[PDB]
Parts: sequence; C-alpha cells; structure tokens
Amino acid sequence: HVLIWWRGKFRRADEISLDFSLFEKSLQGAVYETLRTYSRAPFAAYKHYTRLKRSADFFNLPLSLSFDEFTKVLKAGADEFKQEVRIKVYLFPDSGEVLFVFSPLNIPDLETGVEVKISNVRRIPDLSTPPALKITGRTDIVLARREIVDCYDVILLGLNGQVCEGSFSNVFLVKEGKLITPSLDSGILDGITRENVIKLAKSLEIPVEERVVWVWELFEADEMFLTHTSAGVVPVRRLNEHSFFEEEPGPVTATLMENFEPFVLNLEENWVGI
Amino acid sequence: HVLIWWRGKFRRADEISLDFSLFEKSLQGAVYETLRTYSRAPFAAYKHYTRLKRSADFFNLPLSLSFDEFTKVLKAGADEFKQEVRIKVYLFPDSGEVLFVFSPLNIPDLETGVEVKISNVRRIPDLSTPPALKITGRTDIVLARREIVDCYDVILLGLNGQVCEGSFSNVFLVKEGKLITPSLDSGILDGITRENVIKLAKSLEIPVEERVVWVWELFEADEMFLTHTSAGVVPVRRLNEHSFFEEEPGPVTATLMENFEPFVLNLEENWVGI
Amino acid sequence: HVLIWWRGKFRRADEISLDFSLFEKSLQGAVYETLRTYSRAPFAAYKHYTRLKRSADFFNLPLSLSFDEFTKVLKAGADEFKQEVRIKVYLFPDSGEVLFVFSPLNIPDLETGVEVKISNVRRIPDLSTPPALKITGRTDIVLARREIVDCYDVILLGLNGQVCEGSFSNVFLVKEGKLITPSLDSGILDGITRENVIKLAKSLEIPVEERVVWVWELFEADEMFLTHTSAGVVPVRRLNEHSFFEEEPGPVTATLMENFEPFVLNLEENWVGI
Amino acid sequence: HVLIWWRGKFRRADEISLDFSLFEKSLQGAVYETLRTYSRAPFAAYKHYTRLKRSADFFNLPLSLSFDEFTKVLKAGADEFKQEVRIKVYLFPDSGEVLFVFSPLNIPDLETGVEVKISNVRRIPDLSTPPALKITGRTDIVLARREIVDCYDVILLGLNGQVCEGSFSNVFLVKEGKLITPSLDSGILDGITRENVIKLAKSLEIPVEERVVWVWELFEADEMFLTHTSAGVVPVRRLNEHSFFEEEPGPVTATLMENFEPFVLNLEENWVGI
Ligand SMILES: Cc1ncc(COP(=O)(O)O)c(C=O)c1O
Ligand SMILES: Cc1ncc(COP(=O)(O)O)c(C=O)c1O
Ligand SMILES: [Cl-]
Ligand SMILES: [Cl-]
Ligand SMILES: [Cl-]
Ligand SMILES: [Cl-]
Repeated sequence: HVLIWWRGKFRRADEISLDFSLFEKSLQGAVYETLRTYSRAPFAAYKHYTRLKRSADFFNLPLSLSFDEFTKVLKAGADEFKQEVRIKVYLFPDSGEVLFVFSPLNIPDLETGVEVKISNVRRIPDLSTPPALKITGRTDIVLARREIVDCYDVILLGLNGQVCEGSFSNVFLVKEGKLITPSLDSGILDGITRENVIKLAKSLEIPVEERVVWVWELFEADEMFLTHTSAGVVPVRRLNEHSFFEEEPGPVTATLMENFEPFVLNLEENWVGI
Repeated sequence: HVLIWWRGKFRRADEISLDFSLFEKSLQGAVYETLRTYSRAPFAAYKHYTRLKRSADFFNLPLSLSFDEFTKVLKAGADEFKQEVRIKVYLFPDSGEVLFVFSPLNIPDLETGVEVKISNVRRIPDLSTPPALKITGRTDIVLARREIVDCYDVILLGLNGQVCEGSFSNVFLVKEGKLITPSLDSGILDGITRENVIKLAKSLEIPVEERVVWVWELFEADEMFLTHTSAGVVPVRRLNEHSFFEEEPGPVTATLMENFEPFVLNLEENWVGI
Repeated sequence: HVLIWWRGKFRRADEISLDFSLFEKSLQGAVYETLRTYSRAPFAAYKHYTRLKRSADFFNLPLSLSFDEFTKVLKAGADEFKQEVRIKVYLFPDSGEVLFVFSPLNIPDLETGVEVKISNVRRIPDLSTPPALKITGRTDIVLARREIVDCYDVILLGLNGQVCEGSFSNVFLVKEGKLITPSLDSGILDGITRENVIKLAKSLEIPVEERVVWVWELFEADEMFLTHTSAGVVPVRRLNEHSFFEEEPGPVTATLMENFEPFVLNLEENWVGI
Repeated sequence: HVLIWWRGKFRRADEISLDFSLFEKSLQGAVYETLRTYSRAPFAAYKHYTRLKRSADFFNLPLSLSFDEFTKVLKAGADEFKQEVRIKVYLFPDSGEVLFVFSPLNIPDLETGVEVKISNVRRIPDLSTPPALKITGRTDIVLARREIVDCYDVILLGLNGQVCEGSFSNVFLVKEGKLITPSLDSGILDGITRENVIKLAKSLEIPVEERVVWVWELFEADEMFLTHTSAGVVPVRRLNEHSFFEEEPGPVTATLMENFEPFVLNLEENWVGI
C-alpha cells in the first residue's frame, strides 16, 4: 500500500511517468529527506524542511515548495493510512520538482538489541563533499548500505579512524555514566533523532559529550546505541564480535528509549506548523 | 532530437514510464560509459565495452548484452542520424538493465583553446570510493560540474594536491618536450582518448611520463590540454588567470591534434567487431 | 668569534664538556629559540621566552631559568660584541639545562630578492606532532633544510597542498593589494616576525587575511616574501621557475620592509623586561 | 657501568668533550640500531649492520667502519662485561662518526605479560618522513615515549587507524590460529626480532599474515604480543582496559616464546662473521 504525490496529484506507486530528460538528470542524484509520523502527524516537519533547503543550497537550486505547502502534502498523505507512515521526500536537480513517497511504517521490536559492524567504506571528507549533503547517489552511503547483510547497520569511520556514523543512523556510546556522541566536526550528518536524544539526555541530567570519538572507544564502551527517524533509539547488543549485553539493554539506553517518544511528542520545536 | 534504446527497443526521448521502484533505485546511480561515431560508425566500441564491464564487475554485475549485441544497438541507433552522434550507455546495479542515449554531436572548433579553473572539490579518497568507478552519482564529479561557470571544465586534485582529472576530461601537460599526464596510481577516471593520445605520442617519438603530477606543475607547464571522447584533444589557453597562449597552441599539442584523427581512425584496435 | 653560556659561566665555543648521559639523551632533540639584537639589545626576549616555555610544556619539563635570568644572560652576552648578534637558546631534556650560543649577525643585502622552491617534505600534521613544537630533531624541518641548495629557503606545504611555511621562515603573499598569510590552523609555527608584520600591515592600513592559502595562489600572486628573526622581511623574486620581479620588490613588500625596523623598535611588547 | 666506543677507542661513559659544532649538529639526530648479546657474543650482527646501512643510505652516508671492524668493536666491548649487554650504535649524518654504547642487559621475567596503551601520537606520514627511517629525533617516537606512564609501551597507529608499531617494539596478534602483524607497506620501523619470529612461526607451520591491521582487530584478538631486541617476545596481558589473560599467555604466544631462543640461536644467518 504505497502512495505518491507527484506533479500536483496523489497517485498509486505502480508506475511513474516523467520527462526523460528529468530521468537522465536524476541519475546524478536527488536531494532528500525521510520523515515518520506519530499519531499520523508528520514529525519534525519544519526541521526536515530546513535540512532539505540546506541540501538544496549546496546547488543554488532553490526549493520549489513552501513550508506551508510541504506540510499540506505531508498531512493529506499521512491521513490516508490507518497506521503510522514512513515518508521520503525527493527534490530533483534543476527542475525543482518534488516527489513524496508514503508507505506504512512497520517498525520492529528492537528491545533485544541489534548487531552492527565496522564498514569498509570511510566517510567522505569535507574537502571532497559536505557531510551534510543528503543526496541519493553519494557513494560512501550507497556503498556502505550494500554491506548490510548480517547486521542492522554498518559504522562508517572517518579517514583518521574517528567514529562518524552509521549508513542511515547516528552513533552514541555510554561510558562511566556519560553519554558520548561524535561532534558535527567529526564530519557527520546532524540527525534530527540525535539532536532530540541530546536534549532528552540533558533533561534527564545525564552528562553529554559531543566530541571526536575514536573507533577503539566503541570496543571499551559500557553501552552503545543508534538513532534514526523510523525507529528512534536502537540499542546495540554486539559490534563486530564484541557483545555489550546478552538480553537487556544497558540502563542509560533503556531510560532514553522509554522516555524518547513522550519527550519528543511534547517538544514544540518538533511540531511547528503542523 | 534524442533517440533512446531501453528494454529491447528504440524509443523517442520525450517521456518515459518506469516501474516506480526501479526509478527510486535508479536515483542511487548508474554505471556509465560514453562513445562517439566517426562516419556514423561507433568508435572504440570494444574498448568502451570492456571498460564498462570493469566498473560493472565492481558491483558483480553481468552485462545483459554481449559485445555483439552491444555493437548492433550502437550501429542501429547511429544509422538513424544524418550526422555524427554522442552515445551515452548506462548500466543499472542489481537489475543489469541497459539504457542507451543517442544525440547529435555538435562539435565546436576549439583550436583557439579553452579556459579551465582549479576546482574547489577534491577527488574522493580511495578509502571512500574507488577512483576509477564511473558511477553517475559520485559527488566529486557532480559538485565539480556545478563550478563550470566561465570556463570549459574544472580540474580536480586529490587530497594531497596531485592532479587527477577534469570533471569530464583527462589532463596532459608538456614541459621541455615531454608529454606528462597523471598516472593511474594518482587515482583517476581513465578515458579511452587518453590512452589513444599516449599511443599517438609514442608513435611520434614524443617522450611520455605517466606519473604523479603536482598542481603547481600545471602553472609552470609550456603547454596544457584536455582529452575527452566527444572532442578528442582540447588545447587549454588559460588556467585560472595564467595564460599559455593567445592565438594557437604550442608545437607538441598542435602536432598531436593534426595527427590524432589520421592515427586513431586507422588503428584496428579501435574498430574490432564493427 | 662565538661565545657560549653553559653551566653558569660564559665560555669559548671551541670545545664543550657535558655529562655523557646528557649527550646521549640530547640526540632525541633539544627545545630551542633564536633571537637577534637591535643596538645590541635582545629583541622580543619575552615573546621568545614564552614560546620556549610552551615548547617545554609539550614535555612537562619545566623551564629552569626565570625570565629575569634569561634576560640577564642575553644582555651580558650581547654586550661582549661591537656588532649585532644572533642568539640560539637550547633547553635540554629531563635535565632542564640551558645553553646560549652568541655569534655575530652577518645579515646580507636582500633588496634584490631571493629564490625559494617548493619542498619535497610536507609539514608534519597535528595528529603526529604539534606544529608549534620547536625541537632540533623534528624531521620535517631537518629534512627540508637539507634541500636548501640553490635557493634561500624551501616552502613546506601541508598534507593537503596548503601553504604552511618555509623551513626557517613564514610566508606572505600580496594579491590585489591585500596581504595574505597562512592561518595558524593551517598547521604552522606562530613566528614572532610574522606577528609583527601583521601588526605593521594594519598600522599602515594594508588589508590582512590570515587564512588557508593553497599552493597555486603563490603562482598567481603579485608579490611574495618571507619573514624570520635574523633578517626581518625578505622579498622573494622567484618561486621555482616563476619570477615575481626582475630588480625591484613589489610596493607592499617595499613599504613593509622599510617600515619594519622603526615599527618593531618602538613597539613595547617586543621590549618588556629589557 | 656504561662503556662507550668513540673516535677510535673505548672510554668510560662519565663525561665527554666534543667539538662544539659537532655537538650542535648532533642535536638534529643520529641514525641508530640496537643489538644485544647471547653468551656475550653480539647477536644478528650482520643483519643489524645492513639495516644501519639502509638508513645511512637515505642520507648518502657511508659507514666509516666495515662489517669486520664493526664486529671487532662489538666483541671487544661485550668482552669487558661479566654479563649480557645491550649495545646502541649511533651514526651521525655528514660526519659519518660512529658511537657505540654498551650497558648491562637487565632482563626481567615478562612471561606474566605487560600492559600497553593506544598512543595519542600518529606515526608521521610518508609525505613528511620515511616511516622506516631510524633517526633519534623523530617526533612520533619521541612524543609517544613520554606517554609510557603506567604501562610497558604504547601503540602508534598511522593516520588512518592502522596499527604500525609500539614506541620501541613491533606488534603481533593471534586470531583463529593465525599470527598477524603489520606489513612493511603499513609504514613501520621493522626490527630484526620481528623477522626472526615470523621465520620461527613458519618453521612451526603457524600461518602468518603480513598485512594492514586495523586498530580494532587488536581489541578482538585472541592473543597479542610485542617484539624487540633486548627482550625477544613479550606477551601483552592487557591493552588499555581490555584483558587478554590474567596468568599465562595463549598457546601460540607460549609456543613461540618457548621455541624462540633454541631457534634463533641455532640459525647461521644470525651469526655470520662472529
Ligand atoms: C548517513 C546518515 N546518518 C544519520 C542519519 C539519521 O538522521 P535522522 O535522525 O534525521 O533520521 C541519516 C538518515 O537516515 C543518514 O542517512
Ligand atoms: C619552521 C619555522 N617557521 C618559521 C620560523 C620563523 O619564526 P620567527 O619569526 O619567530 O623567527 C622559524 C624560526 O626560525 C621556523 O623554524
Ligand atoms: Cl572556455
Ligand atoms: Cl581545494
Ligand atoms: Cl606493564
Ligand atoms: Cl589518536
């Protein structure tokens, strides 16, 4: 049950009709964002809109849609499901055409923790590409996602062995009661889930450090977890062959994931304009 | 007047209907190769086929068309024009689908030379993406293309300041009668025209060095030129604000240009199977 | 005519008697500073003392000498010459022993400009060694100085091709009337002559930019010059095979070098405690 | 009780008088090699001579002593002790002067294993200094030595996070019965003990891989050990906070240790010319 909004109308996601020149050009990549709903309301819509604009600015391609129109399509689309939706928004090169894809959000039970592995792909450094450019063809993320076989996500290190992030998530570790996450200067995407978790940690009086984190610190951590739009906080039970836990996520991870949804649902900055 | 070949037949390049999920996946990029025709015969076809296979093998992707079938599509499409054509070939990871785009080759007289600039985008390091991978979404090329404002092409350096390539071309310099070009070890996208010019130079007993070339050597060169499929040898009259000439290129470039077409068009290795 | 201060007494520089264990240990390097005199008064004595302390702190080896004692030895030593002196100060590992070497400053006529060349040695990056550690055995500076054969100094680029500095000087360029010099974040030593020249440029209403400077900008510059303790402002007439001028240094360089000595002789921060 | 050989004769290592300018130049560093004796006979003398020549050749420095003269000084000095000795050999660039330092080898029982830590100093890149250059002032080793506080040695990684070496040792890991060690291509100072252990492993049919080793593999290893001249094979019981064992090393390390002395002492290549 997949719905799309394309060229002014909602539509079935069986076939797509587009100008051939747009298709050939889209092979160079589309700028994009992913959203989910809570109670069928689009989450962090304004935050995602401004990130989209920022990705679009790395090309002086202005955004065609207003925030007001963006929210209108998001809400009309989500309203056609009796269930939470995942929403992908693509902005196309030169044309400025926008495509929304709505599909049911089927989020699994991750209380037992996931497996992650160190990627063979290093994150592209700033001198080659801005880390915050969310574009569909960027080869670090394209090549790294193809490595996800017997794990949930792969961890991209930067060129010097600093922890950057997962192929579709941000990384946090816990050590001696402190919540530690790579700084934006490590060369990472400023995830919206990450941002919310940092604020939640502070509201719970958990100490937080945003800094350069070296790969070997993950192997000495008391806890590790991932953050991304669809799932929120995702506990990591094993990195490569290194287990953090057997059954229960660690205590800092557990408090953050139980408090995540109530905290973000009542933080106004995640609901502006909706 | 664009013609395409897609899913078993030739079509007008006006609009295209695609399986929607194919379209979505195509946004991650296609493996690509470009050819042109001389006398409406596709040039260096076998060489271009084997190079395409090389990038396809990186993704464990078999070519759905044999060399023989490949040449049949190329000849068939080129025969529909009353003029020389540019042909772009796209190969899609996992699906193995092939897309050909034929268009009129409009080739200007560039004897007078072009302007080029040093790009602000460094070639993606080998730890992040193979330098020789011809995938349409690679962000070094994509972002470097957007800097082409008052110039012909821009020059991408590697992280260390060595010369790699232009955004659509290979780079050659001449210093004290030697033809010098970045080695494959410099981490480059190597085009067939580059190899052809190297062989031409050797046949004329012009010394050739394929080595690491530092950016500042471009600024001290006696002559500089670009190579690419559609235009062959393109003299550079100016790099940033640094002039090489005002009217006509130097002796080594001029000799290479005047001998290029006679030499490459009479070499059997460029016509195998056509 | 070379004088030394060693183990509490002034001495002839023919022989030196030291504990063998100190000699073996000194093969690992001594922290050091170089000074010159104006009117036989030690220049920027306090500035050099604090840099020495900072180099010493990269080892938690505290400085044995007080500033007051430092100035006392500097002045007593300089007072024994009827001529300006060059002064080298070495601080030795673990022991904290200090050695001063006084020799006549024989400064040549550099009004005609000097030749410099790009070094084959890249400046050691911060992850390997702090750029501000002035130690006698650091291999970037040791290896680069051995390259000075038919030039005055060699220019060390950083790992990415940014201009860092000369083997014993800092680098400035002039472009469209702006004075431009590598920022400290480029990974360089904060030279005391450099600092004074930046202040002098500002006092003369010359615009100054401290930023990342890429190697190719030197080849497009209107003017280039070096700064170091012994000589002050040193005009560069040629970089590699690229001439900036034939006879006369450019106008910005010329104003700075004529105004340098009067400016620094009347700036109190260069004379504190003397 | 230190004995030295300097300028044609053996001397007490109490005080030393030097030509002052020699001393000043010695502060830039010496090429070095270390040996020990078994039964008061200098071990792997020819191997150590040829390695010294290799670093000396980098500076176009001929060895002032022939192999035969070298062995005479080594035997003569070792014969003055009633005990095994450590011998350090220093060679000075340009002058070609040689300094030998003989001292009692006091060798502890390290069967129980040592503690090591990951250093905060990255191995100097190849663009700045050759990785295999054994010069006493190299700042990666000098600064890494100062971190040895509550541990035996620290581990230097390269800029990319690969394992290179300890500050005075080579690094080996064991994983699934394979002995793994950084390749020469990783950019390392290769010691003679490393080569001897590799040959020992092969003679015992233990599989050996010389390859690029990433830091995190140390944290997942079954066993880890160091090699260096004075101690041979040194088991690592703990890396940072990560324990490998509490009482005795694993089977591969234990076998290598128990077979080391019998094997290396009965190999003619380690005794040529003695
Ligand atoms: C590389 C990368 N890192 C992190 C994220 C997570 O960011 P957010 O929390 O906004 O979903 C994403 C988005 O999925 C991403 O693609
Ligand atoms: C590498 C390096 N850069 C720059 C300088 C110049 O600094 P200052 O102006 O304090 O002499 C020096 C000192 O000679 C140096 O060794
Ligand atoms: Cl142009
Ligand atoms: Cl750049
Ligand atoms: Cl220990
Ligand atoms: Cl580090």
